[PDB]
Amino acid sequence: KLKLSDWFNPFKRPEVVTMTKWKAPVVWEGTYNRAVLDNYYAKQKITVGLTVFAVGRYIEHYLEEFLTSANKHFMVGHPVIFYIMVDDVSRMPLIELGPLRSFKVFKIKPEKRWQDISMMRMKTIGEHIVAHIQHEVDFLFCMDVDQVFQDKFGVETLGESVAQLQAGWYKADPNDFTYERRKESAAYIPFGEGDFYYHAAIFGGTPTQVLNITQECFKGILKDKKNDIEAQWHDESHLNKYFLLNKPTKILSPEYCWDYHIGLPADIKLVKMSWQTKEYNVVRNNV
Ligand SMILES: O=c1ccn([C@@H]2O[C@H](COP(=O)(O)OP(=O)(O)O)[C@@H](O)[C@H]2O)c(=O)[nH]1
Ligand SMILES: [Mn+2]
Repeated sequence: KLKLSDWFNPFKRPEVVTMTKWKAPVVWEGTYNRAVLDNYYAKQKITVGLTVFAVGRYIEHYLEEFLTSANKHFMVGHPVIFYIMVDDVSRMPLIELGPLRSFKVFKIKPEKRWQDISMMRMKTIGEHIVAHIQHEVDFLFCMDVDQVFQDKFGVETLGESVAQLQAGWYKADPNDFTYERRKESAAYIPFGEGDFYYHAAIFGGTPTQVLNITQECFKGILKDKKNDIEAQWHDESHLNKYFLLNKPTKILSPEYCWDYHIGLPADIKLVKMSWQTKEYNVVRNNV
């Protein structure tokens, strides 16, 4: 039985939020003892999964770099399985994987609107968790493909349910957050409520918890469709609603998904992952 004090030291980063009102640590560089955690999880022989979708030109623009960086930085020292979801397997970049890495690849149907491509991921992930992921890993992370690992993204990020603080709003007040504000939407979060603004580019936890996250989020996505409304930030709006109602047991600082367009302020000590520059004119086909 692992105890928070065994690996997490919030006093190492006193200038930032390291603990939520419901506890749950906010993992910042310097606060975690990866050595302790690696030993602990290794003795449990855990396996970590990672899902990533690449539909359309996202394949050529980002899949190879994402996979290459993940192979080098994601849960090094532990068995990892990459679940690649593409609409065209013939364009699948097959890179050489290193020790403790392996993958499988699935062909999925490409949604017409990029907004649905992004949102339908919630449905697909759920189907795969029930079909096989629940039997193959102990923890699973679901990520956007348009980003690249820059440094070790390890076991210090594992937990029941894990959320990512969005790089651009981590210092803002809830009323500034771009939550969906229309009551007609299932993702609606009224002003006066909210803890943080989570990035949908990264989320995870145990297969069971991620299954519930994706389910619920997808149900909200379907509900909105029946009410002829679409959340402002699509799956992200819904994810934030979910995490408001079901608090994550662990949150990652913006160091784990950083936007260099912001520059590199004092709080961001060591970047583990960074956003790829947006290229919508090429990778997206509809407004
Ligand atoms: O045409 C599309 C739209 C989205 N995606 C996937 O859905 C995620 C969400 O999209 P995007 O990264 O474009 O969202 P943004 O972070 O720029 O809001 C992407 O990382 C991809 O994994 C995709 O493969 N093809
Ligand atoms: Mn993205």
